[PDB]
Amino acid sequence: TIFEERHLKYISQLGKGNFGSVELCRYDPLGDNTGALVAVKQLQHSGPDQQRDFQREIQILKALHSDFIVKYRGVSYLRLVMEYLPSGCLRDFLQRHRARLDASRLLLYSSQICKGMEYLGSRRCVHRDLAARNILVESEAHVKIADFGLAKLLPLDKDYYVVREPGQSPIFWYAPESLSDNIFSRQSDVWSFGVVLYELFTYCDKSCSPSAEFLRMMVPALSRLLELLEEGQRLPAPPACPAEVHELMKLCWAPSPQDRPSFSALGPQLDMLWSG
Ligand SMILES: C[C@H](NC(=O)c1c[nH]c2ncc(C3CC3)nc12)C(C)(C)C
Ligand SMILES: NC(=O)Nc1ccccc1
Repeated sequence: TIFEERHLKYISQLGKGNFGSVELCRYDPLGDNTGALVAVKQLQHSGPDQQRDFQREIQILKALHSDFIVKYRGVSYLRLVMEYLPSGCLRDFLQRHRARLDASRLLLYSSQICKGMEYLGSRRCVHRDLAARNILVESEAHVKIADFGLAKLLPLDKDYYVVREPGQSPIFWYAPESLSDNIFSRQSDVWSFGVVLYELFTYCDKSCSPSAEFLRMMVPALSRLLELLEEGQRLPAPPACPAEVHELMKLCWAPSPQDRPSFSALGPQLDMLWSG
């Protein structure tokens, strides 16, 4: 669980976001290039706010044990060591393998993401940044939730979180209560999950992406988006989307957070659709 920095060999950049980077490294204590590959997250900001957030991120991921959550491996002293999943993010996987993945497969991914989120909720963890770009592909038939950089643990007596600073994620995954009042909860995660369902069933095609649809539907973008959503406007059924899948999307997009189904309620429904 403790990795020596001298043994972590830099290979390439895997991603960035906020004030951290993820690097592909080889953990190579023999120094002969035979060591295993790992993904390593580090900060680039000395600011105590970020460092405290990163410390919290590590504690959260360390305590998460799920087949559907990216595996914590350890730390180096400053760096968070995780498993490396070469298939990359689901967003890119969907775009690339579009012609191989049928509706059953998409429903399988949906079910696995749902189960991870059900576990996350059981730990009082709000993810806050659920999106296909933050889901990793373990194999053809196995996805895992990643990117816990914005994740928060809910106090025992409170089921929601209010953030001071404005969000920095693409605005089309945010629940209306997050857009308007910076309110995040397990139910705003459900809203975002609705958008993930949309991404899955569009195969993250750019031309019908959440952004592309908003520019079509048409004063600040965030205010406009809030208005559209308040009016009851929603993303359209993806091309060839099963009706039942689209219905579940719309339920995830219930305007009031209390009217959205829970992940535990969504799970059996997705399993039923996958079997059917
Ligand atoms: C860069 C982040 N990646 C990670 O934290 C990762 C943890 N293990 C990984 N394995 C592969 C990848 C390829 C997609 C680059 N990313 C990660 C994010 C979740 C946003 C894709
Ligand atoms: N949840 C949802 O429907 N979001 C949305 C609506 C219109 C345009 C872009 C995104």
